[PDB]
Amino acid sequence: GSVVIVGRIILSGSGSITAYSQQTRGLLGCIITSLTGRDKNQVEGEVQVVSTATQSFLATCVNGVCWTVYHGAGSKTLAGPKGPITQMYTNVDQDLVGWQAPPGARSLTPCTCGSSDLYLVTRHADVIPVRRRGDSRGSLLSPRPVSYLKGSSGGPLLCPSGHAVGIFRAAVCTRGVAKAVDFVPVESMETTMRSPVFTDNSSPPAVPQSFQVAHLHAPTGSGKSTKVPAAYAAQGYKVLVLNPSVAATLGFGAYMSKAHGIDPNIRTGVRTITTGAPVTYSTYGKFLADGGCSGGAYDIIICDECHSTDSTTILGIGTVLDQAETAGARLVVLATATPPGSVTVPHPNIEEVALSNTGEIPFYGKAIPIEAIRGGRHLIFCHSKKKCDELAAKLSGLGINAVAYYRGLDVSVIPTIGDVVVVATDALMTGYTGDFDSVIDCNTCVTQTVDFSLDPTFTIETTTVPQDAVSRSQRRGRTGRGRRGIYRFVTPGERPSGMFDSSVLCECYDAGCAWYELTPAETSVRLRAYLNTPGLPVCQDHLEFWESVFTGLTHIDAHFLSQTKQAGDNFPYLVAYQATVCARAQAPPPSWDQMWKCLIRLKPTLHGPTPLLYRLGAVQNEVTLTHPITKYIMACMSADLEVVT
Amino acid sequence: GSVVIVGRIILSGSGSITAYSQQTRGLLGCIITSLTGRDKNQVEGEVQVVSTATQSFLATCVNGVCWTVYHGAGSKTLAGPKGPITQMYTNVDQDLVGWQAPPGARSLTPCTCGSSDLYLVTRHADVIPVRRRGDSRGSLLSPRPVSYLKGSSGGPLLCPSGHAVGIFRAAVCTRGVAKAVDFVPVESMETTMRSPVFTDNSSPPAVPQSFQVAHLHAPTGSGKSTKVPAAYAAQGYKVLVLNPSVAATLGFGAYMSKAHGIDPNIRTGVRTITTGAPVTYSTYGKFLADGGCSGGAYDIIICDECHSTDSTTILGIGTVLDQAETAGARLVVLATATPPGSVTVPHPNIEEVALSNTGEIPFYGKAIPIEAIRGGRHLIFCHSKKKCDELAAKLSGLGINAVAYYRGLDVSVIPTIGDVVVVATDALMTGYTGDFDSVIDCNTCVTQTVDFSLDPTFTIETTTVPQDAVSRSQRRGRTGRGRRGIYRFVTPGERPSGMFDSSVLCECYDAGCAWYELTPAETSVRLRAYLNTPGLPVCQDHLEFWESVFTGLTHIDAHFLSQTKQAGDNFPYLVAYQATVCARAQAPPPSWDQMWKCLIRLKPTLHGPTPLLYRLGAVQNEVTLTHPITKYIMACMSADLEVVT
RNA sequence: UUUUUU
Ligand SMILES: Nc1ncnc2c1ncn2[C@@H]1O[C@H](COP(=O)(O)OP(=O)(O)O)[C@@H](O)[C@H]1O
Ligand code: BEF
Ligand SMILES: [Mg+2]
Ligand SMILES: [Zn+2]
Ligand SMILES: [Zn+2]
Repeated sequence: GSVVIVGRIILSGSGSITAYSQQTRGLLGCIITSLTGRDKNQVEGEVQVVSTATQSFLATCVNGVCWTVYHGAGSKTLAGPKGPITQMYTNVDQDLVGWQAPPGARSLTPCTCGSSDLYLVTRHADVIPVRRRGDSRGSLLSPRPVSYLKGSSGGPLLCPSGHAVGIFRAAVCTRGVAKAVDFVPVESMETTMRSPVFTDNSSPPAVPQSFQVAHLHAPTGSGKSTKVPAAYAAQGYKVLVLNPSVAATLGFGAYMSKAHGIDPNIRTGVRTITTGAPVTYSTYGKFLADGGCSGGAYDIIICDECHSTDSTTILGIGTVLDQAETAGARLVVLATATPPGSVTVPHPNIEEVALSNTGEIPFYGKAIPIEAIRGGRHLIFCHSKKKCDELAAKLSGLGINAVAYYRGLDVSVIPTIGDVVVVATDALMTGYTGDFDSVIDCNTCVTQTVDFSLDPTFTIETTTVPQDAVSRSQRRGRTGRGRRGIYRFVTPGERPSGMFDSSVLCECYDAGCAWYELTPAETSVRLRAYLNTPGLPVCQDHLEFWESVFTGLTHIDAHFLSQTKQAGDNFPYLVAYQATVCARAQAPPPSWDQMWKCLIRLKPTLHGPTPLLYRLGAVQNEVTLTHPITKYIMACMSADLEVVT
Repeated sequence: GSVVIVGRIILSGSGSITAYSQQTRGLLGCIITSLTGRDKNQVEGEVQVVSTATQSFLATCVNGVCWTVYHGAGSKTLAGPKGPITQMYTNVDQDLVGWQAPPGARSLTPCTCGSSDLYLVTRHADVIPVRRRGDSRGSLLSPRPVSYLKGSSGGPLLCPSGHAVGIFRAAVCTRGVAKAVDFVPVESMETTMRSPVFTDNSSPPAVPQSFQVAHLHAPTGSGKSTKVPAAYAAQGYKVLVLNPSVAATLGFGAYMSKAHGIDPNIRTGVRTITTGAPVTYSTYGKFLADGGCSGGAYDIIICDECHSTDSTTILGIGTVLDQAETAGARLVVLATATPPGSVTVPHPNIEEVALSNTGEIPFYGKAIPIEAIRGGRHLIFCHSKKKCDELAAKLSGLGINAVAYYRGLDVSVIPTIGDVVVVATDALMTGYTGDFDSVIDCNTCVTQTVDFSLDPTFTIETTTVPQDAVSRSQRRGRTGRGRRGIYRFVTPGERPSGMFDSSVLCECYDAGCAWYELTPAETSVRLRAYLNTPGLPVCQDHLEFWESVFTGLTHIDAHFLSQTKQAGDNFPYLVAYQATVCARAQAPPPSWDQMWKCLIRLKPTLHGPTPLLYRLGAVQNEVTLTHPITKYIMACMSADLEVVT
């Protein structure tokens, strides 16, 4: 899926700025060149209209480099003369990427005039007056529905003389009405050309004189969470180590005792073991449960797997980065083998073979030859538990030894030895360590996005989407470790890594409130520290908004919170709170799906419309918007919300 | 391009009904096949997954024919072995189309057990139990969000013994949750197959002995509006000719005397020329103002340009159909060059030439050579009346004699003789003969759609979209009327013809209340006559719903309504009604856009949040949802809304 | 941000 110039925006060269569009492709060579990656059309102008199979937006030439946004182009190559063109610059932290300017492409000159009267060119060749307010912010003179600004990410903010000031990346909205714009300044583009092409950090950082936050990018199985602590501790240092997976944390004492002769502390909600050693191993959950950091117990805190975008790890890291320095630590280390922007490379131990339609076993529109999985140990990733269950059952029906694994199931279901086909969701990763002769990958994930739907408030929706770079790589990575593997896939398609959704923030607050006695205010301090930190995965900054929502969720029914927590489903807080409001109102929940099971005893007692606070799934019952919490959350919706265009 | 088979759903041969999906084609194969209309892939199965360049849906083979929905496929060919296969059946009325099944495909057997326990097969191969409730309806046992049934159109509904009972076409919803499904019953396929493949309504209908509604289909500029009523008159009959356009209805006045030695009565708002001649011309608008049909006045009512789907035409045609027989008519003729299901075929008087990127005048991403309009008579369509102003001013600054026309301006602005470039909206799309050497066409237009967004009620949105087949053929047909002509265009395609949005039904009620003194109940009678008549454009049946809404909008401010009517913008009733509710609450309108100009003089005394009733544009002001009318409409949203998925 | 009753 290469990026393809499909047209251009003609700018005036003198006088008042005017623009008009010329379209050079009509889906013709578009979706086609989208693949070939060879663009036989000549590049004129300085503002390009670009498009992928799915998305269209803009790109701006400055200092002989074609620039656009990461959120829009990912790491995708640019189509041109000598086929696909690799990106020369890729800066997730700033939401900015750039290819080298193709034949005949002229650039704009960076604004030196320091003006505050700016103009935004959109993909409709509109020239929109913007009043600069910040270094990266400008107010609109005529507020517009956000929809008008869409497909315009990547377009230039010009000064009156027509010099590039920045590129458009996001709109600040009030109830979906764009009133300001966020942009990437040209100084960021300059800083990006001037950064060392390669920055090595494959090496355990020296313990700084004063407190440092440091990065550690090294491939899996390099001693990142084993050797590296065994060196630090060797130098008489106190090591805390935080990992996302209980299974992984536990399995450390036994290996550290082996290949490193230490008996470290292991902390989990399942098993605490205090051996009184310098090195400790704890999950993010457990670290959060223990209140975070405490009086100078550690000099080094490694955040293993710092790239995972689950609410638990995000919140854990944020607590570190905010506290470590005050807890008397000298070094914090953000460790990962797959930083943001990371891309899928071939791997030596792993042969990759696309599935076809020939096979005895239907699998996501393709098929799996039985000989490929009869005999051996194999791992098949499905996007849902129901799918795991269905395929495991079908395989058993064929006399193939097969088990389903997903959250709610105990690891024991997985045989550690002998022929097996394990059919699993991504939950495999947090609760099991072993590897397999091959991996078969459906290439899809289930994710959650927030929609600020105003009906009445917001909506959290679950959708099946193509996988991202982190997903392919960790799934493929369950084979070919210390031996030969095979990786079979349904699609070669991949997706940009490094970003997560606002709903994950929402999840962090929910968890702070449900599981850690964290105030929204406290959770903010910790997320703030995470967001303030370069190198990490990125999310729109909606802290104030989410903080404001959870703040007004007062006096929850403790019994309800207990039931939602135990049941273990998403948003136990928000689910329990909506349950509380309902019961107190003597009204029914949004529906009688299992999400609302904590209310089943009261079923005969509850009648009339639901006092709906927000949408966490299907709403079957009638609704009333008159509850004060509803109105409270409605008032929260009026805050500035930056959304990407 | 064509519709492409990109996969199939495989059904179980015995036992419980189960399904899985095979995907036979990626996206690249899809588009390439879509344009050559050449598909070599073996076709297997009774259920195909098909795709255009936009949507994807299903098609089911029955009795040797591969069937799907008109709302998905339009009248598109199906990519095949030798090349595109043209549809064999196109039944817009039943939302049903069919191609002769390619070799290899097999048919489902129709259900004759009359079982009322059914199973819907979705595009993701889920098998959803459904209880037959009517001939073409079934309730879902487990209601689901609409988005879940998306892309499942054309999929079969099967009885327990695996037969075909129908094909899915729409979801029947309550506040976004599908509780029932509408399908096209297998007996409509039989009925369709037992009427002929070719038909011709190209000759003027015989006056029948007893009352009849007939159709007249014949190419643009062939004599439908002139010769035909002249011939019927020449035979002793009294003819009423109803036309949507004021400019055409005025044209007929002077043209008919020299051309057919008839000087016809004329009725419009501006001119009510009476002659006593046996042919009366009238706009649908003046006809509605006059109160519709007057006893004994006419033998033949010609509803001219009945492809027109503006609200005045729908309501005027609906009025003829409900009234004509009782008023002593012998014959109602529905006349058009572009009936539902038709596509643009070559016109013997018209050469068609694609515009290119090369030329002096940028025109919608392409360009116009000034040499193509410098001499002669030319009509250029732009989507907006603003773009009309801009272009016509651009042209007038190049030595061209250009005039911009749209409604609001008088018909006199257009010179009848000598070189000219008229730059028009679709005020000049239909009916008009302005002796034009060439037509130049942006290929886009402006439409409104209703979204049932429950924030808090409904939303009417304006968007500019690619033109449909009626538009392309009608605009093009403004040239080459009695001679050779040139058609220049920006884009080659067209969307299917003969469908209109539910917002149009909303406009009819609005017009009924605003202009024609109709209660919402009276309006329903007329709209129902229209919806019950075969061969006319089709729409979702939201008649009960809209009527319920307008029935609750009482005690409007007659002053505001008088101003919104006079200003001539859309939804004068809805706008004035919202203005009424705001004024009485001393609250501001949703915004201060020109839509709300009737309230401008009151600005200094209006404060607080808008009691929002519905969304008719951007809402900038804070809103409150407590107003009784808002709740009345919210309760209206709870009725069954059939929506196509 | 396209028609018609003003
Ligand atoms: N006002 C007019 N001025 C000049 N020629 C006209 C006028 N009206 C009709 N004609 C001629 O009469 C023919 C029939 O026109 P019309 O009845 O409007 O065709 P249709 O109704 O099939 O589109 C046209 O081909 C055109 O040449
Ligand atoms: F078909 Be004609 F242009 F009315
Ligand atoms: Mg006509
Ligand atoms: Zn400048
Ligand atoms: Zn049957």
